[PDB]
This record gives sequence, C-alpha cells and structure tokens, in this order.
Amino acid sequence: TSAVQQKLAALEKSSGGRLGVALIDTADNTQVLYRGDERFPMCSTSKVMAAAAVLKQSETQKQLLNQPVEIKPADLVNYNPIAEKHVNGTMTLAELSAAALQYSDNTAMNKLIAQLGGPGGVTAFARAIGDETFRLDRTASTLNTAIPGDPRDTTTPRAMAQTLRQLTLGHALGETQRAQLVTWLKGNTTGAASIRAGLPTSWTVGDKTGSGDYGTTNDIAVIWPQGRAPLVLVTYFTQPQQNAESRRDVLASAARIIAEG
Repeated sequence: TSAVQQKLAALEKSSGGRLGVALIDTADNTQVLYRGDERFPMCSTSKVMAAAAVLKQSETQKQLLNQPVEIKPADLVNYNPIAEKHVNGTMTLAELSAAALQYSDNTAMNKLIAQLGGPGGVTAFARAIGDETFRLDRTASTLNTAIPGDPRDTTTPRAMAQTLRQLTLGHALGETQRAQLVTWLKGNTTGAASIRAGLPTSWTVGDKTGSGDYGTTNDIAVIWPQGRAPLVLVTYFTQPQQNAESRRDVLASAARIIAEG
C-alpha cells in the first residue's frame, strides 16, 4: 500500500461514500488505483465517449461537424441550458458537441446518440478502441439514476482513465479530431470545484464532470503540468443515500492527494 492510497482511503472514510480513482503517469506509465476495478455510474462523464464517436465519423465525412441538426420542442428533456436557446431552429454537430461537453447539455447529448444510432452506437465505439468495460444503455434524461449495483451506464476508473488517454493523448482519433476534443475539454465550464480545485494553478486541465442521484459526483480530466509528462486522472464518487448532496470537494481533495505525491 503506497502512501497515497492510505490518504484516499482516509478521505473516503471521512466522506461517508464510495471513492474511485485512477491515475496514469505517462512518464513511467505507472498507475495509482483506488477501487480501480469497481463499477461506478458514469453520469455525464459518458458525454466524452459519444462526442469522440461523432468525431470519429467525421474522419470519413469531412463536413459532418458542420451539419445542421434541428432542435424541436419535443427534443427538450431534463436539463438543456444551450439547446433550448435554439428551439425551432438548428445547431451544428460541432455546436452540439461543444454543448454536451462544456455545459453538460442533455439534449445535445441525445442528438449525439441519435447520430450514432442509439446508445449501442456509443458502446460500440468503446469496444472499437479496446474499451470492453464501458457500457451505455440509456439516453441522457435517465442515464444518471446511479442506482447502486445497477450495471447500466457504468465503467471502472481503470478503464475510463486508459480510454481518456487514448482519445486525447494517444491516437484513437485523427489529429484534427484529437486536438478538437482537447479544445472542447479545455473550455469546460462545469469543473471549477472539482478536479481543477485540487491542482496547482499553473496547470492546464481539460475535464468533464458528471452528477446524478445518490450524491454521485464524477470528474475525468487530462492534465498538463509545466515541464513534465501529462497526466490522466479519473475521480468517481457515489454515496449511500438517494437524496445525498453533491460532494465536489471530495474530487478536489482526491486530486490534491494524488498531486501531493
């Protein structure tokens, strides 16, 4: 047991919930895992997978990101800050992908799903790039029920960390695709209190947050310090009571403990 895993263990005990962390230090390709193979509800962290899948399709249909998609009142779901600005109008698949990743728009997520042919189209792209753990089964308005023990819409920290590495650092996507996912993640507006809050302010972070019932509080991030090999960090958190408040502070503390070592 390394010192870091004693600190996250104490953090988890302090929190009252269940913590899951996966770190990948690409320098020595070493990993730090805490509940790295346990299953966690992804919530809106699933949005990275589907946007990466649309960009993949963009690798043969060069103008797909420019394609306009109608947004209609029937399309509004549970939480749609951006798309309901364009009801009875259009958004491009580029603007839909930015909306899902940077504001956690659920209608933008659902348009990404429809473009891939259903949730099985998102899960398919996971298997295509070696991810045999990711599974997406529901659309946006119900995928975040975060029911304990429910296998729907889950993955492990170890699996999501390696996948995020392949999408932004490796070559799962073409270079214009891989760079474009990075610009999206670097302009996320929802992760100030999460992973970003536990890291030195001299670091650049692209991140994607997720939340749901049972106090589920998630964040997945790619981090570039200033003069060392980049990092991939995944922090998953969920709690016993269905009505639990969100605990974004636990994600920053986990990042803080990780970066402290």
